[PDB]
Amino acid sequence: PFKCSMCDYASVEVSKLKRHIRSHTGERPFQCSLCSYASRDTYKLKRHMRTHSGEKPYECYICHARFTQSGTMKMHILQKHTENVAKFHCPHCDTVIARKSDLGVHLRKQH
DNA sequence: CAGCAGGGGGCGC
DNA sequence: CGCCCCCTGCTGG
Ligand SMILES: [Zn+2]
Ligand SMILES: [Zn+2]
Ligand SMILES: [Zn+2]
Ligand SMILES: [Zn+2]
Repeated sequence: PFKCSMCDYASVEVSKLKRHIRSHTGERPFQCSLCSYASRDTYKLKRHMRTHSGEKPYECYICHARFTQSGTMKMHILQKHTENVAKFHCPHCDTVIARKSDLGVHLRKQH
């Protein structure tokens, strides 16, 4: 396949090789028409443009909610509409938390 | 919890 | 190749 002479990243595609170079060169973006924000991937600039519009194409099929991202919509389904969900214990504490996002910020200021 | 973006991979065109 | 989605930290109410 293809290789990266910087971080030893491999990918079978040429476009995904240039996408990895955006993370090393820094800026290869376009610009935003309303806040001058600049994102490398063309898709992320499209979801940034979704911030300034009431476009929420992701709907919760249960409570008919609306979200700007599928993953954000996915979390709402996971923590608010499912009961028997596997929570996570702390490797150095005796508390139990739901999300890894909470686990990441927990170890930041607790450990 | 939600909102947000950064780093990928899947998959059709 | 190009569009969308995935999981991932991160932040504030
Ligand atoms: Zn690299
Ligand atoms: Zn903007
Ligand atoms: Zn819901
Ligand atoms: Zn802990």
